Amino acid sequence: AEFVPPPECPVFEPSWEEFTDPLSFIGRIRPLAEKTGICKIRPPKDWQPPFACEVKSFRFTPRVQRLNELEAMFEQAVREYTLQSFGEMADNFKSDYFNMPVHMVPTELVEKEFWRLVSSIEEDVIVEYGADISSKDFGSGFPVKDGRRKILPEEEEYALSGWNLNNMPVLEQSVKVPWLYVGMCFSSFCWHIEDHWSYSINYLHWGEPKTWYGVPSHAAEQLEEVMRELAPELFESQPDLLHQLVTIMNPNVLMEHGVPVYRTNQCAGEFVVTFPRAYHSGFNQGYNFAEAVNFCT
Ligand SMILES: Nc1cccc([C@@H](OCCN2CCCCC2)c2cc3nccc(C(=O)O)c3s2)c1
Ligand SMILES: [Mn+2]
Repeated sequence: AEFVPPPECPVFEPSWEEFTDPLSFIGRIRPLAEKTGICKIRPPKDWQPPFACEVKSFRFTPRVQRLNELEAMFEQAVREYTLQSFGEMADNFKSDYFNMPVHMVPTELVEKEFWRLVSSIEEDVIVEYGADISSKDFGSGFPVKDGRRKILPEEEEYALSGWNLNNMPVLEQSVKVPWLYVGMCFSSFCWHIEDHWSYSINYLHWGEPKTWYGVPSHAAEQLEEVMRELAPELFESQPDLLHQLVTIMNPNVLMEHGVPVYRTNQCAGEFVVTFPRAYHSGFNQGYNFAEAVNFCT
């Protein structure tokens, strides 16, 4: 039985007036978006930040991901890439896998095949993900008035924009920098919520889409119950922070157990916001570059 795509999460296309600052905007859309857990925000057409990473020196060692590791119950993350060599590897993998040019593969087919492979015992597909790359190391994808890189006049607006993830409020009231993600086809992240039940905001700088699944916070405990019922007994009793490292689950399984799930394809230039305690997971459609930070209101 092929994967059944969840219903689409809300997409907002704010006018220039509505696009003034993310905190007020998110506060206004909250009555709807908090009921879907995730939402997508498309900035105004002419809002186009230039990519500000130091591409020359950008070197990283991605983590190895075996899609079917859970159903199955010795390759190591030793390959260093540049942005360019990782992209060459990623495009070659996808075009060879589907036997067509990377841009011609329908998003629905990568989605269907991802979930098939995750549960397949007969085919072992292994991919790589440049995840947990700190923006402190090679710079943010957004221009920043840091002095490490030069900002042109046309760039300054973006260095100062409230939608530059480096300008999000990250301190919590009591008595953090953006992270970068270099994706390839089928690279993925399991179901999780954020430390402190924080919001997260996610920007796809460039590349092929990032496919998301989200669960509203009112269903958080229902998801956690389904996860405990169906998780391997050896992982059933693990603390949430550790269990979240292996909480891979087909969205249709959650949907069959009454958990509301919403999906979206995040395209280049679009934001995805996750709300407090909104479980989310996803996978990349192909070579892409994302930036994400947690924030509190
Ligand atoms: N199962 C899994 C596999 C690979 C990475 C991750 C996790 O990364 C952890 C790296 N680092 C650790 C410290 C906290 C911040 C992240 C992510 C959370 C997340 N949430 C939203 C979107 C994305 C995205 O990949 O686009 C990601 S990836 C989870
Ligand atoms: Mn997250």
